[PDB]
Amino acid sequence: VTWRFALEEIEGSVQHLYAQQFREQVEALSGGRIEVDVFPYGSLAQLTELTRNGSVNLAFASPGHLADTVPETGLFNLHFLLPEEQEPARRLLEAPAFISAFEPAYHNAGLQLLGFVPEGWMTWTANNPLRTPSDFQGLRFRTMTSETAAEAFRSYGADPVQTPFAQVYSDLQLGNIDGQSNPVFAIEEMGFHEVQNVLTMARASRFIASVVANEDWFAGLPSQERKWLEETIAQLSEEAWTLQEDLNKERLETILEQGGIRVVRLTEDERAAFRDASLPARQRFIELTGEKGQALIQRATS
Ligand code: NA
Repeated sequence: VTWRFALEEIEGSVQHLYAQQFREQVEALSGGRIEVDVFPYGSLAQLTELTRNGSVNLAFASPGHLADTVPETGLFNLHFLLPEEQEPARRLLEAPAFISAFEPAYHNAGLQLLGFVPEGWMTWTANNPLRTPSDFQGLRFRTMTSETAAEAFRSYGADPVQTPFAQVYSDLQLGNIDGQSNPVFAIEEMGFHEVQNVLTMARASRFIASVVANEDWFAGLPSQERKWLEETIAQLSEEAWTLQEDLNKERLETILEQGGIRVVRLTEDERAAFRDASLPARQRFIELTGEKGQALIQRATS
């Protein structure tokens, strides 16, 4: 029996590593009664439709791919919101009360939410350091494709664009775009470090991907397999924090081998200044999600 697991990312990514672990674990628990076919990006239309349609059972879904159906995921693109420290942040994402707050929004899009997975700190690149909001003024800056994510950088005085990834390398190179944001492994993979001079680490937000399932397939499962599914996802939460820290560190060393790229970690004072200036994205987020958005912000604040 076969479970089909689609990824938004290619081989080598955090999603792929996670999925490999999910495969090995589920096959060993199930005694071969369940086999898992992993479909990385390229090997195949939209993953969220395939999951709703039942064409695949399981998929990763990031806030960008969900923003028009599940706007609450915008929470994950808000700067300085989720706890910085890894353990509180892990606790939150794992909290049944936090997951459950999202479940209805996902159901509303015909999806079963199973959990959240970290892909790493978002990292900024440009051809100058980004130490104060003032450094963003007038900059065309490429953001996640979420209204909330756009507003975050608009708050610093940037002009946010959502240029298609395949075009970003050459637009960066030509100066059509001044910088972008992504986790370090994605930057290395796309080669943006070749056409940028400064990597700024503000630790403002993390890449958080959703694991979702077909709504009826999930519900039409033996309480045993649903435990194999749910307990494994639960286990892999902790290992995911470790996989991404390591993959991102490796990719950062690879980036530095290229040369011509400077690394800047913002001081607490500099971060505090961006926090102050980030607040308006929270307002736009609330306008878009109402009372549910408010409570999510409340749960993640304390
Ligand atoms: Na450079």
